[PDB]
Amino acid sequence: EMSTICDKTLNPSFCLKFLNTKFASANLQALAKTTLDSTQARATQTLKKLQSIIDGGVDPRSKLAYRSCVDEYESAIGNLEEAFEHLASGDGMGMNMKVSAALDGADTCLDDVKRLRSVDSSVVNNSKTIKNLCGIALVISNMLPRN
Repeated sequence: EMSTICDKTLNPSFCLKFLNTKFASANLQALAKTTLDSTQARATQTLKKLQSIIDGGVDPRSKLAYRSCVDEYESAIGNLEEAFEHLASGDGMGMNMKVSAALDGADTCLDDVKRLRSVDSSVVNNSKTIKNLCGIALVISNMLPRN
């Protein structure tokens, strides 16, 4: 669907590299966007939900862990958005850094809470789902051009 074009140029070799580069980049640019969004959405849901759980009241033990998770997710949501800005400036690296940070928040929450008696399913799943999502975004951020 691109060779059709390139073969008509006085320099197809150039064309292909360009059309394939810009196409790849555009593609990565889109997968990051969707991965980050899915991630941001789930982090936002888990964040409200934690804030709510804390509101509804829980034992001192669970309160503490759910409070640590809240701080991890507020910190993660900021980092995911920042990472989006780096994806935008084409700064895979800062993006990676930001995605890592976010991932660490999810992992730390996961750990602050996997030990609780009857943890909130939701918090747990979103936390693992988000670790997976950050995983993807981390990879994609590494494919971005650098000098």
